[PDB]
Amino acid sequence: RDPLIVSRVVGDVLDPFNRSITLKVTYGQREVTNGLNLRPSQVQNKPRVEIGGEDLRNFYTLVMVDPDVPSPSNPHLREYLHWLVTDIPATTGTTFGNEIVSYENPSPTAGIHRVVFILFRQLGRQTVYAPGWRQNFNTREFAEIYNLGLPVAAVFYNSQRES
Repeated sequence: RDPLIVSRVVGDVLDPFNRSITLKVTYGQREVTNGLNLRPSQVQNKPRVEIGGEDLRNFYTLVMVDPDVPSPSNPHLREYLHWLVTDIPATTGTTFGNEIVSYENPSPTAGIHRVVFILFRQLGRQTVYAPGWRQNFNTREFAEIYNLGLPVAAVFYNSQRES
């Protein structure tokens, strides 16, 4: 009974997992904490992302998705892939990885959307293909294809139209 379960991030997006390494997502001066309400105008640019780790030789992949597109009550486009960064060296951040899908600012036009950052540990440096489009991305299926196992970290905020 914790925030990723209550919000159904673990459920809709992710399988059960044990958080193990640091994931810090910051937009300007605001740290993303689970369930924080952020305005579309605050998330216009990509946030700063720090990741943790133990073994320096490990690489990580970060996924940012929106499971509630176009709206939570009928999410037929889910998930919408907002950002994909691979080969992030242990204990660095997205600035140090390969950005294969650039950050697209989330701008919901119906209901409350969950915006989710998920971090996986790779088995090594690997080549990941980009999806041909951003909608109907599947994080679970993605993880299975690229041997990413279970997430090592995840965090999410809530976004909704200001108007």
